[PDB]
Amino acid sequence: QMPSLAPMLEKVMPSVVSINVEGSTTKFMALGSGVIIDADKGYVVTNNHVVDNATVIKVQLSDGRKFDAKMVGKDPRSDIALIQIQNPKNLTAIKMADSDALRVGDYTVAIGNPFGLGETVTSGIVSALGYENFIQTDAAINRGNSGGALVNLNGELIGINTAIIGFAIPSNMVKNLTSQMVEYGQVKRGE
Amino acid sequence: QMPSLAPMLEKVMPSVVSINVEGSTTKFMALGSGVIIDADKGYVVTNNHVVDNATVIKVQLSDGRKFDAKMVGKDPRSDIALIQIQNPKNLTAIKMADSDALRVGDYTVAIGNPFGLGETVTSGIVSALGYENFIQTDAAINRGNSGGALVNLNGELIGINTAIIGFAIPSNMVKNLTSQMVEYGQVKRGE
Amino acid sequence: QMPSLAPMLEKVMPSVVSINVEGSTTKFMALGSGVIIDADKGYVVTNNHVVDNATVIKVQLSDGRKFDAKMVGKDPRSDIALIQIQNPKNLTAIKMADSDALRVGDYTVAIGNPFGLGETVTSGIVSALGYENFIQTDAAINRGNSGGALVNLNGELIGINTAIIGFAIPSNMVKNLTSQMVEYGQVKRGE
Ligand SMILES: *P(=O)(OC(C)C)OC(C)C
Ligand SMILES: *P(=O)(OC(C)C)OC(C)C
Ligand SMILES: *P(=O)(OC(C)C)OC(C)C
Repeated sequence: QMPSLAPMLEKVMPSVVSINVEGSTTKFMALGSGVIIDADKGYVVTNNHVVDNATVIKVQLSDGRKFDAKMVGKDPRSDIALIQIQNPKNLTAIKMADSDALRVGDYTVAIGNPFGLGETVTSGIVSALGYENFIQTDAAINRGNSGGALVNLNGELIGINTAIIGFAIPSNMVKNLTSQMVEYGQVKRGE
Repeated sequence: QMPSLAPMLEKVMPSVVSINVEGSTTKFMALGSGVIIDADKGYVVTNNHVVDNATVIKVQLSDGRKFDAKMVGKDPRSDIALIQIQNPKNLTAIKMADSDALRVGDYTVAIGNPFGLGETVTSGIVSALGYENFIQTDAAINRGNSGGALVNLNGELIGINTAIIGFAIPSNMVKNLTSQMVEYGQVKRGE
Repeated sequence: QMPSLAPMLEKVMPSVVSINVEGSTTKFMALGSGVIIDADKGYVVTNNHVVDNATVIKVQLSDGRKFDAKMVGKDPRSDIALIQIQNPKNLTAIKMADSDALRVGDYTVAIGNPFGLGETVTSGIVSALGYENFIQTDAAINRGNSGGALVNLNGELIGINTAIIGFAIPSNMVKNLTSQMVEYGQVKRGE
């Protein structure tokens, strides 16, 4: 009856996972949110500040299924990391959108795991586009605990939220980075 | 012409009252917001942290009419209290909605009395549903001064905002609690 | 395809300029946002806390064109000041709306220059209307760096944001003040 984001979120959530890290750096237990970017390979994109110095990475799908995961790549620069699910089965990958098509007045939605109690959704608009970090929005407060996905009304990934209003690495940037991790195990800066 | 919440708020506001407390605890003057939950009896639901240790409770309707009120019940647990208007006349009660029907992407509106200058309205969506406190939303910042009603687009009460993003006791929870106060003068926990 | 404020913002932005001050008070470099209120005269309205104690005022249009500007009036009271562009050419003035027509549930948009990296847009609704400062909204957080324009869905100026949720001097108030500066070089309080 009344307008709601519930419908689209019902399509997106299956791509959003929750991360539980147990590493060290001379214990230490961090926790975060992630997005399945490749269903067959089980490629989950996330914040580097969550999986950094991890000994054990655990992933849980919105349906409640739990999996193990391993690091495949990371980049302190953008706070973007890539993990891979162990024995992935029946996974749903988010569809990425063309960041370049983003306009400021655009409505965005941020999904995350701020307390480890599950997923939290917030809304806003694109505040600024083209300090650093390509995307800025009021849809996600600048929290060192707020990462996760940045999605548009069509439920497509426009960016990944990170900590330094909020800043997110735009999806095109994320595609380029992560894929670069898959092939090189790391992101090679240019010249 | 342009979309606005003004229309629905014009229907809801008559159910929203403003509370002015004057108690003690060995003066002390607190102030808050409330919602008329029963028009005939003049049952106004509110935050316990506002009416706690009250000697004198005063209520003012959005039309400007002032009334006296007495405590009927309270519950430190959920920050929910119930007061009753003295000699209530021509009152409007809010219609409660089924909390269980709540979905995250849902739009919500919070109404309150943050400065004693009148009512303040803010909007957001249901961030999280099923730490504690059943409802979480970005429509009301986590303020020890922000309580009041949590309403949906149809102008129905979905919860009462309280202090520990924001957390609200869902309406079904509120119904159960308050009614329990009416009959027992207090809320009896289970086993 | 999807609803967005981008269309209307595309019409409004040309009226929004960015201010760069270089004054003193025994250097000192401040920066802010402004709104072209008169295209022929090049009258730009802004916050007093930005142009106060200015030796040099510089303005840059959203298209990138830069201009010099001089003070014509100011008012510490409301944090409203008026500057005039030197040799103004092909300027666009914002259309002001009737503040008196404002209702609380109304959607608003705030435009500003919080970091000097360009314009930042945020959205919200009118929280409170009729402490001080006529307009209150969640569309602009209470920031000593957040000033700029307060606009409605039709892209009309309903107020100017200022620092003391957010507070803005309503447009009618702004019209009265600024015009009073043009004629008297200052705002003469009444009796
Ligand atoms: P975050 O900026 O905010 C939580 C702390 C409520 O946004 C998340 C949902 C990505
Ligand atoms: P609160 O969380 O915020 C005020 C301090 C602006 O929300 C009220 C309107 C319930
Ligand atoms: P401000 O209250 O917020 C920035 C600090 C993000 O709003 C501006 C855009 C007027």
